[PDB]
Amino acid sequence: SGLRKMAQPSGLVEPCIVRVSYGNNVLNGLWLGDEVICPRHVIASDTTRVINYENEMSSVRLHNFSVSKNNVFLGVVSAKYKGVNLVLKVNQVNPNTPEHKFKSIKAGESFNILACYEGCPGSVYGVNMRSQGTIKGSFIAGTCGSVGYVSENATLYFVYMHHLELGNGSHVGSNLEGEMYGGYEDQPSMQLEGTNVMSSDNVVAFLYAALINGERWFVTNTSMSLESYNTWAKTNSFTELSSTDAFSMLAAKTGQSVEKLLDSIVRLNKGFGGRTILSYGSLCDEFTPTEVIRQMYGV
Amino acid sequence: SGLRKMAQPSGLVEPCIVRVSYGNNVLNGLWLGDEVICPRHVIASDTTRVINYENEMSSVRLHNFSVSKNNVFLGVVSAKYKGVNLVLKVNQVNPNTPEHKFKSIKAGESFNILACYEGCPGSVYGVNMRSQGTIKGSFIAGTCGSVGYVSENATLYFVYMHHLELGNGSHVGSNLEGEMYGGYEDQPSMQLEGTNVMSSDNVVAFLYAALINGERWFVTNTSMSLESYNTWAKTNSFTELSSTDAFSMLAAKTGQSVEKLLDSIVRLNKGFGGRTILSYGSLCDEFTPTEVIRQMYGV
Ligand SMILES: *C(=O)[C@H](C[C@@H]1CCNC1=O)NC(=O)[C@H](CC(C)C)NC(=O)[C@@H](NC(=O)C(F)(F)F)C(C)(C)C
Ligand SMILES: *C(=O)[C@H](C[C@@H]1CCNC1=O)NC(=O)[C@H](CC(C)C)NC(=O)[C@@H](NC(=O)C(F)(F)F)C(C)(C)C
Repeated sequence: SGLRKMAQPSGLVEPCIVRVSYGNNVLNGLWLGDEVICPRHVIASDTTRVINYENEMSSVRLHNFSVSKNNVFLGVVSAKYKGVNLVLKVNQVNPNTPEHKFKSIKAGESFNILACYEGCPGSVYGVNMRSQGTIKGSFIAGTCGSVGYVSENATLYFVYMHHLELGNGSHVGSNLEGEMYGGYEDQPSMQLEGTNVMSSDNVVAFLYAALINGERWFVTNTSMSLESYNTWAKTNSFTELSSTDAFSMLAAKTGQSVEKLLDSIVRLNKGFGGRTILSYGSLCDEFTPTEVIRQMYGV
Repeated sequence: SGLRKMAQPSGLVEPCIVRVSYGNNVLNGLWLGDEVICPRHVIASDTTRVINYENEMSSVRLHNFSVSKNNVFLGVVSAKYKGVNLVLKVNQVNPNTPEHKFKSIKAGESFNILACYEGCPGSVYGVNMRSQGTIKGSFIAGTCGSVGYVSENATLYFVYMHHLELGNGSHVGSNLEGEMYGGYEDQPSMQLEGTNVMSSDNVVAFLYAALINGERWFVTNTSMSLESYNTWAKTNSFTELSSTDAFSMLAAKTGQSVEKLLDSIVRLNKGFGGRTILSYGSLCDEFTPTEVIRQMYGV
């Protein structure tokens, strides 16, 4: 038993992290083949004030970049913007480039962060994309360019590169094609997040994890129909649940139907009455149904 | 900003994990040089009944083992107990054996789990040793032999091998010398964990982390002396705090003294009253002061 937010192992991603610096700015990049992708604000003269990226590009000099893997430095032979990222061509192919694809993450999906500090992989942890295209991670100065990835089908996907933190602490990155999640700008300007919408699929998965782990105080002899729940969800910042089909095995193993847990969500969103669920004090939408199933029962 | 429980990257450990089965039992082994270390209950004919490990070793047949990794099958040439572990000499040396040491974890210390599912590294997450020698992880059938590790000053230490789960869900493992943390037996018997004693240092670090992250509802201008707290702590299953010196920097950056947080601990111990702190609904002792500092400020 137990429930912990997991990361998938990091071994294929670690050899791809490089240190990229320009001027007094230092962050991380992703070295694949003979290319390094990193956030374009590494070339900005002053990241604390509004940046004219056309002027920064006009004044850039390739010899002002420093790119390195474990204190061995690479020659930079080309630099281009691609959206909000720089794409650098370097003079050596990464001999540890894994087979990989690029994909974009959608709201409610889980992935892994390899958090890196100035070119060194430091730590690995799981996150879940919020409705507004943000994640709640843990990023400080020096960790831009930290990389999000997910492995599915034994296919490794790179899905995230870290750029900024909003005023409310939410974290904003791009995909590896240089499109910023959520449409945020890579600018030190006040940008508002917008109302967070909880993933109903993930909150049901969480309550099933709680049941499996022996927590059941929130279940009562009450059950809420799917359409009734979806009507409530529309005015309570929860997503609509398309069907209960993803939960069939969990319902069978716990003896609790999804509609029993839809009624729990409605009651618990009002408040827990001072109780906790697996040491959470409010509903958690960071675990997907497949995530829970894999963690509780194996692949 | 942000605080998540993190793991150190897993790339050096992943290539050492092998699948070990014997009869109906399947778990994980740690393959280093020409040795595979795994929990000895893999050769128990019935793990659900009291095991006579002397009889099991006397009846063992090496041809009954299956040890494998990807397309590699490893033949067992000899098998020996070392405390509660089996040490299997195998017919091939691990070509990806990393430089490494072994050490033991003490209560209050953090380390990393590579959760392995019948030979396959599946996830990586961080844990903290509890007072009674247990951890709160996520382990299911097929995950015994999952490996705990820590890296300090670029030195990789192997520190934990997973064996069993107590009736209250606490997880029990051994060091790599085969001594079971907490002294528990590798038997299906009534073993009670005993009262959990929270690490006061860690809870203080947790509250500092919150403050740094802009959460401050739980601090007043009331304080509690180190001596009065330690007296409360002896009666209320918290460790006694030796000094406030571990937190001099945290107090400086936050403007809140350890004594202000000691009073928070006593008030919060009954519960968060419907509020949360860094998305925990009750006090958390899983982060050390050093852990919090490096995550929130860098090395
Ligand atoms: C990587 O270079 C950092 C990562 C930041 C640092 C603190 N936590 C993070 O996630 N990125 C920045 O410093 C970034 C550079 C811009 C050119 C995009 N700026 C910010 O994240 C700032 N945020 C804002 O100005 C805000 F979004 F409007 F709030 C802060 C103030 C440095 C966080
Ligand atoms: C690895 O082979 C499993 C891991 C367990 C399975 C559920 N969660 C875990 O951490 N270990 C065992 O099956 C172990 C074998 C004994 C011979 C050591 N048995 C147990 O962990 C049992 N626990 C106990 O009997 C208890 F500690 F007394 F409570 C259970 C009931 C299978 C968990």
